[PDB]
Amino acid sequence: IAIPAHRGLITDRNGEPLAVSTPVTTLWANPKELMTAKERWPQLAAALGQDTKLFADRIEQNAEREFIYLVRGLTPEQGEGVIALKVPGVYSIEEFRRFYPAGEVVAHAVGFTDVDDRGREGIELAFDEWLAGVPTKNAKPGKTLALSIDLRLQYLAHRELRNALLENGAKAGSLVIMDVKTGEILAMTNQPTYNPNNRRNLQPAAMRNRAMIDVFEPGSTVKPFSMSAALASGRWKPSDIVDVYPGTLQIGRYTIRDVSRNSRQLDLTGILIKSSNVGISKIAFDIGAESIYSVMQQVGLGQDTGLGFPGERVGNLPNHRKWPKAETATLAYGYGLSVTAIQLAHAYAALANDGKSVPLSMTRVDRVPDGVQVISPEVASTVQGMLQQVVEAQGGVFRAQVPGYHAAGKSGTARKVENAYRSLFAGFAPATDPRIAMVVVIDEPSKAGYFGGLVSAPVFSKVMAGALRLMNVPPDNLP
Repeated sequence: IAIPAHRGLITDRNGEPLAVSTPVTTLWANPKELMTAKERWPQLAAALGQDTKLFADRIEQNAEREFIYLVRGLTPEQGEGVIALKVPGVYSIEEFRRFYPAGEVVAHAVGFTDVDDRGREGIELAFDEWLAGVPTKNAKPGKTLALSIDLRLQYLAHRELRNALLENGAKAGSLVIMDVKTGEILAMTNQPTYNPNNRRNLQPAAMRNRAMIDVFEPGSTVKPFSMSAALASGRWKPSDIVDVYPGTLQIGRYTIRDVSRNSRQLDLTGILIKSSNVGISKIAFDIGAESIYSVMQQVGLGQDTGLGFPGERVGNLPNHRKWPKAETATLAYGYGLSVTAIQLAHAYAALANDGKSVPLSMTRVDRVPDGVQVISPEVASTVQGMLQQVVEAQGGVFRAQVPGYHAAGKSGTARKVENAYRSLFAGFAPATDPRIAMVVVIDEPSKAGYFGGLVSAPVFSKVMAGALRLMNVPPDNLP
C-alpha cells in the first residue's frame, strides 16, 4: 500500500484557512461477512439513514463480492458511532475531504479539486504540484500555500459587489483590489459565484472567473495612459488647451463623437474630466499611436499576466507599422483594444505606484520584486493629480469620492464586441500617496443596452473606504 499524500493547506495572506483537507470517515463492508449477521441489518440500516429493504437489497445483490462501500464522507464522530455497533463485516477507513471554509466568497480564486483529489480550477490547479505531494512506501505531504488575498477585503468586496448588482438588477460583475507597491491581488470577486463545497449542482455561468477571462474594450479607462504618452512626448503640458467644439470630429469617412458635446476649449485635465473622445484623439494625432501603444503595452494591457491561471485570456493590443487616424483615435479613447479586469487593475497599479510596474501575484509577496519604471515619476504624479480631479472637481465623478480620503480614478463604458454593455470604474487611493488600486466591472447595470451609466463608482467608494480602513491607511483628506 503506497500511502497517498496529504493535500496542502491554502490560507489567505494572514493565515485564514481557505482550503483545508479535513479528515472524513468511509464505512465499507465485506458482503460474505455481513451475510452472517442479517439480524443486525435493520439497526445498521437505521444508523446509516437508509431504508431497511433498500439496504438489505444492496448486500444480497452484491453478496458474491468482497468489497462494497456503505457510506463515504462521514465525520469522524459519526463513523465511530456505527463502528461501535460492532456489526460483523463493517470496516472503516479514514479519508480526506477538501473543504473550503469561505465557500462562495473565494470560489473563483481558490478553485476546487475533482473526485481523485486533483486540482481542476483556480489556485488548486495552478499550484497542484505544490499542494499535492508524492505517494512500505513513504508518502510526503503537500506544501502550504498562502495567497495574496486578504479575506477581510474579500468579504467586503464580495458583499458590496453583490449588493450593487441586486440594487441595479445587473447580470454579472467583477471587482479586483490590488496592492500597488507589491503587485499582490488583495481581493478578486466575481458574480455570479458558486459554492465549491455544494457542487451537487454545477451552473456553468457561475464558474466563470470573469475578472480574468472576460475581455472588454476598456473605453475611457485607458485615456489616462494616452495622456501619459502625451506628457512623456515633450509636446504637451497640463496647461495646454484643446478645442473640442462641436463635440464631433470628422476624419474622412469616420466621425469621432463625444458622449458630452457641450464644450469648446478644455485643458488636459478637462479632457479627462469631460472624457472627451475628440480631445484625446487630437492629442493622439499629434504624438502618434506608437507612443500610446508603447505605454499600454508596457503597463500590461493585452499582455500575459504570468499568473498561470487556467483559461486566462490575454486580450488583444493591436499593433501596426502604419497607424491611420481611425486606428489612432480608437486606440486613444479605448475602443481599439480589449483587456481583462485584472490587466486594467495591473495597469492602474503601475500608474499609482508612481509609474513603476510590479508583476502580478496571487501568492503572498515577502520580498517585493524590482519593478520596471514604465511611466516617469513626474508624469505619473501629474496624471495622478488629474485623476484626483476627475473624482473631485466640478462635473467630476463625485459618487467615487471616499470619505476622509482623496480618491482618484476614471469611469468608462465597456463594450464586448452583437455588443454588450459593461460599466467600468478604475481608480486608486489615497491620491496623494497611493496604496490600493481597484477595478469595478458591472455587466449591464439595468439591462443589456440600458441608461444606468455611472453605477460602478459608488461601489469603488464603499469598497475603497473599507479597504483603506482594514489596512489602517492614514486619511489624507481631513477637512
